[PDB]
Amino acid sequence: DDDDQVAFSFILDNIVTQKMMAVPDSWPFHHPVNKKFVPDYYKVIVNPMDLETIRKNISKHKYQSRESFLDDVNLILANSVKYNGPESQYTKTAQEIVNVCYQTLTEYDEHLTQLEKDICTAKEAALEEAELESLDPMT
Ligand SMILES: CN(C)C(=O)c1cccc(-c2cn(C)c(=O)c3[nH]ccc23)c1
Ligand SMILES: [Ca+2]
Repeated sequence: DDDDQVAFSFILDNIVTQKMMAVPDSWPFHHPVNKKFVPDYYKVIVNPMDLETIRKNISKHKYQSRESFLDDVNLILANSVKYNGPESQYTKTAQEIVNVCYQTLTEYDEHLTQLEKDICTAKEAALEEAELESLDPMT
């Protein structure tokens, strides 16, 4: 909710919508799998992920780092490797989603490096204030 977290999330959301979702034939990854359409999916995938869920997470500011966002991006790929196989066209398409994620992030490397540091400085200051305000039981 701070300016820096809002700017960080703004970059992640644009990478998802403008770049990752534009990969050709990426539609299997745009939304959660519906068991009515893929009956055995959740018998095999125990940690499902998709781009819409990532966008809901970005909206809630779940990610304060590239690494945490990229953990969920990578889950999409890993799940396709498990469910479809490493050589499936599903998995080739997932791989391209991940590649264009990494490539687009690199175009923002300096600014995202700074934003991650500034988010973490502000979180730490706010944590230390909240700890001190509780510890004195006066107010
Ligand atoms: C809401 N929609 C569009 C679906 O539930 C839907 C429909 C048709 C296919 C898929 C599908 C998705 N993903 C991620 C796969 O790895 C996969 N492997 C075989 C089919 C699929 C999902
Ligand atoms: Ca107090």
